[PDB]
Amino acid sequence: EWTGDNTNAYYSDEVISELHVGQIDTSPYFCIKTVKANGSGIPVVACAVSKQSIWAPSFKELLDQARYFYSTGQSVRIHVQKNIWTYPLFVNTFSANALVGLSSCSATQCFGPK
Amino acid sequence: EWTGDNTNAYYSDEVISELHVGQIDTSPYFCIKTVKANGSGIPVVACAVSKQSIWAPSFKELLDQARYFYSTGQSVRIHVQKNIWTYPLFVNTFSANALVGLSSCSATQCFGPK
Amino acid sequence: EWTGDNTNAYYSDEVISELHVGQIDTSPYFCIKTVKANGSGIPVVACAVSKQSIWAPSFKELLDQARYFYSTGQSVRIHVQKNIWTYPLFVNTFSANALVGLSSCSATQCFGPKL
Amino acid sequence: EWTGDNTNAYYSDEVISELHVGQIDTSPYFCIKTVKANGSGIPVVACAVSKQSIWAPSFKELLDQARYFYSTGQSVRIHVQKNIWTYPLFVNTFSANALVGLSSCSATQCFGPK
Amino acid sequence: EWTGDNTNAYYSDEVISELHVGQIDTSPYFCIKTVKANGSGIPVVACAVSKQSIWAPSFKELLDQARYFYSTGQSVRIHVQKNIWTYPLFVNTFSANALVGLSSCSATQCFGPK
Ligand SMILES: CC(=O)N[C@@H]1[C@@H](O)[C@H](O[C@@H]2O[C@H](CO)[C@H](O)[C@H](O[C@]3(C(=O)O)C[C@H](O)[C@@H](NC(C)=O)[C@H]([C@H](O)[C@H](O)CO)O3)[C@H]2O)[C@@H](CO)O[C@H]1O
Ligand SMILES: CC(=O)N[C@@H]1[C@@H](O)[C@H](O[C@@H]2O[C@H](CO)[C@H](O)[C@H](O[C@]3(C(=O)O)C[C@H](O)[C@@H](NC(C)=O)[C@H]([C@H](O)[C@H](O)CO)O3)[C@H]2O)[C@@H](CO)O[C@H]1O
Ligand SMILES: CC(=O)N[C@@H]1[C@@H](O)[C@H](O[C@@H]2O[C@H](CO)[C@H](O)[C@H](O[C@]3(C(=O)O)C[C@H](O)[C@@H](NC(C)=O)[C@H]([C@H](O)[C@H](O)CO)O3)[C@H]2O)[C@@H](CO)O[C@H]1O
Repeated sequence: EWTGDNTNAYYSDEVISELHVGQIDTSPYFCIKTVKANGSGIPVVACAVSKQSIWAPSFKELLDQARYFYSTGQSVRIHVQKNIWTYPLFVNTFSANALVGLSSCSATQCFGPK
Repeated sequence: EWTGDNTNAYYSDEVISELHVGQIDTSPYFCIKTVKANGSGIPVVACAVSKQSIWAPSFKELLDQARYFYSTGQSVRIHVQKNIWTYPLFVNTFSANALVGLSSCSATQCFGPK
Repeated sequence: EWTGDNTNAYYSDEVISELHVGQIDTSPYFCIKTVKANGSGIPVVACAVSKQSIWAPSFKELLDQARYFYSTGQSVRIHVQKNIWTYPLFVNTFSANALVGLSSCSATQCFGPKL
Repeated sequence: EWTGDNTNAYYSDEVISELHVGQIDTSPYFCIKTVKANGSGIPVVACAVSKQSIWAPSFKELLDQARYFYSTGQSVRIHVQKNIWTYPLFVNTFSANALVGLSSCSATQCFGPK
Repeated sequence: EWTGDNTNAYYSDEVISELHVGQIDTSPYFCIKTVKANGSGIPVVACAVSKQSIWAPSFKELLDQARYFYSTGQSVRIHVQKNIWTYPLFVNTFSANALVGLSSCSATQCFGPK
């Protein structure tokens, strides 16, 4: 598996605008929300769950990087894999997207797979 | 179990006004005080105890995130489980609430379960 | 044991003015110096030593919190247990106080145990 | 082995301009892009992959340090070992370079091996 | 052994002016250069190596603390033990000093052993 696989999805020129942390089924987790820097479109919601999904190993790295980008407000590309989380109240609160990568963007390009 | 279970309680549009770290019965713990951003109402007090309860795996994640929202003074929703801690002077000094989650509320609604 | 046991000691409305990191007898340790915000009294010194004393599990947490409070310079309540470290040159330079807790304070009250 | 081995390569007076985090084959990884501080030259790209290559022990240290130098935009020397990652798509997106060290540079000199 | 031992050396009112991180013989390491805050004297260079010397257990604490004092530019007392590192090319790039302590200072008074 790889962040860059074309079976994942991504959204460029987004800014992390909200951040949540909690626990589910003994697993710490966090979710983020991103919105287009230019105000268009609809928000992206993704979560990482510390001991769930193939993406479990990068939980801490993605949490630290999400916090960094959240506090700077900079434009990023968010990479997710859709339809991973299944608990209905959780999905309805947040989404089913697993968070699989974050890429800083310049005004012209984003530094990550495309 | 989940931060968002309806057996837990939450308070929206709060700010983290105080933070304390200590140790009890060989376990690191922290507690936070929150108050409504607009000044109304009464404070909320909650603690996490590193080695205790089903919420123990989330101790570090919650301490890190509590420190961040405390340093910004931004609006948050705090999620708690009532009536778990037992040592009477600890309960009386702080509370029996376990901290089970923290959501940012930078928008109309808080980014978390309700 | 508990940070708030009345056999421990505490000092309210203190500013963490200095911070030191070193190693003693295989253990990383740190010490802080604190002074009353209002300028009165004498400094308090206290140290935490990794894997030594009953307070060892809280070492990393205390160091991170002490760093944060040092960087802001805000008024805090410092909680210690007296007469813990016995290395005589170490005590002479710093003290025998084990750091056991740190509480933020508003101008009117500190968020931590008293008595 | 050593960062400073002459079989490694290094580029002086660079700025870390972009940062990416993701996961590959169970390994969280990060990549950085750097450019000459004066605006000349061609970018350098390098990645560190957790639990992969002889450089795995230093993964967290290099991630923390690259985050710091990325946040200050200060001039640095980046040290790499070439032709380490073999996944062709990954190499094509990023580089085959393993990141092996980072040195601050003054106006006069870089504080590291040459 | 103690940071404050007779047989160690120290240099007061110094500013961390450079920082480097790398790896050697499977061990991550970092080095710092310091200069007198008032501009006098000759630089000091010291390194810490995670799996080596009797000071190995304090590697992470000293790295974190060096980073913090580096980022603020404030005046410190640096404590070293001479003649520790042995790989000649390493000593030639940096020095043989093992880093063994950091003490903050104020107006020509440092909080550490003298
Ligand atoms: C920017 C915007 O909201 N709307 C359109 C825009 O769709 C369109 O071109 C876009 O230009 C941006 C600049 O980086 C991107 O290149 C868009 O491609 C991607 C993206 O990177 O965001 C690629 C990606 O595969 C898509 N993801 C999915 C699941 O389909 C996303 C996604 O559709 C959007 O990001 C969601 O808003 O788009 C690229 O489409 C230009 C017309 O050229 O006009 C803007 O206003
Ligand atoms: C509710 C509304 O649409 N408009 C206002 C509103 O400003 C306010 O009501 C409170 O506003 C917030 C909106 O962010 C919440 O909806 C409050 O409900 C909760 C809360 O989220 O804080 C729900 C939660 O279940 C409750 N917890 C418990 C244990 O009961 C808390 C709690 O009761 C209070 O937070 C304690 O202060 O409230 C909602 O009450 C009021 C202000 O008077 O006026 C509406 O018109
Ligand atoms: C007025 C002006 O800017 N002239 C530059 C000229 O200075 C520059 O030469 C480079 O000068 C810097 C000074 O720090 C270095 O000494 C360069 O040497 C190295 C480097 O440290 O970057 C050595 C290194 O071994 C080389 N790496 C490899 C794999 O060979 C690199 C590498 O060639 C360059 O960094 C790539 O740009 O150079 C020294 O080359 C040159 C190039 O920057 O351009 C003039 O305009």
